[PDB]
Amino acid sequence: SSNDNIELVDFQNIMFYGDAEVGDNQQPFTFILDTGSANLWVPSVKCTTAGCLTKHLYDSSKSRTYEKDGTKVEMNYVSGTVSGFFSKDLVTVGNLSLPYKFIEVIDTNGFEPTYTASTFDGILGLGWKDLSIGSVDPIVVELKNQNKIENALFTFYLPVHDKHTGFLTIGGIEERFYEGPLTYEKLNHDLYWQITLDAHVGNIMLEKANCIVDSGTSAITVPTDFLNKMLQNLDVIKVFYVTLCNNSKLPTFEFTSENGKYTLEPEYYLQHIEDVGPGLCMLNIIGLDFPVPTFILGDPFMRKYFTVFDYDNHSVGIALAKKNL
Ligand SMILES: CC(C)C[C@H](NC(=O)[C@H](C)NC(=O)C[C@H](O)[C@H](COCc1ccc(Br)cc1)NC(=O)[C@@H](NC(=O)c1ccccn1)C(C)C)C(N)=O
Repeated sequence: SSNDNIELVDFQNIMFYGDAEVGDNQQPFTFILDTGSANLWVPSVKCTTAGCLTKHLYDSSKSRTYEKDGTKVEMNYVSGTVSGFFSKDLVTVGNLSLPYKFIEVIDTNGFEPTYTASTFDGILGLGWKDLSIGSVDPIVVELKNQNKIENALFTFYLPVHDKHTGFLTIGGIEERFYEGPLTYEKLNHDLYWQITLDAHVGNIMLEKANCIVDSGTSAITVPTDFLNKMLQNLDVIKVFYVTLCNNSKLPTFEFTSENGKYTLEPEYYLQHIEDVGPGLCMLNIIGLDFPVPTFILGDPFMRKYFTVFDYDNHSVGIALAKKNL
């Protein structure tokens, strides 16, 4: 390989994780790798909440490269919050490292119960600068500016449960991860990796929809009216929504563009829950409303489609992911 590759591990076809290190002594952490975010945080030894107790806890006194900051910070996500302070230290992703500004989280109460139930320690954001808190240049943009990579781009080939591992790749595109053509879609905003596409489910449409490609999200989210229209006379029961996995009325998402066509079928957006019951699926689709009608294409989408996030060309590339390497 001529690129930096970091292996991704699956967690029951819902979420995936990847490891990176912080500190010149390479203390290991498990991260959500999140193109929907623009900050890096790890839980600190100074964390006082209960969630932190089983986590890998970052200790700045072990790194000669640590550089104090201390500015207080709260990190807000759609479905939780963590707080702490800024610090700077060597951050290492695959085999590339750089001095980088990140957050030492000391309070995780705003992430519970998910945090304690899950195996990740922190989050490693991979969005654009203006999405970040504390005005911090993206890791991959810095690598480029520091001449540690030649191309400011990264790709996601997601893992599938009991089939194969995945790869986050920084610095170039590897044909081995995908099949059929690679189509590029220009960002509508240098913020999230968000592009404009026409959405169609049944006889429902949203032209010029804002679509966030978000690796740190374990569902597809749609605007709530759009969801309600999708649910009409569909044989699903509002408990989050449960359906028979073979429910023949379950529609296919279509997203079209100037020069690309992408689909998402029920087999990708159904979160099998066959331990609640035999032939039983969760709709892995959530209603969520932003100022402008938005779709978040999360893990279900990125599990089907290989993706490229190119900062130099301000665009996202999309292709069918190879079913097996
Ligand atoms: C709330 C906004 C007004 C604030 C906004 N902030 C952001 O836009 C931040 C930077 N990014 C995001 O919130 C999107 C991220 O991709 C985020 C990543 O978080 C994952 C996450 C969240 C909560 C727990 Br617990 C564990 C893991 N995904 C999510 O929060 C998704 N949740 C989930 O995927 C999820 C998965 C598992 C458990 C709980 N939630 C969500 C989109 C549906 C802003 N303007 O600064």
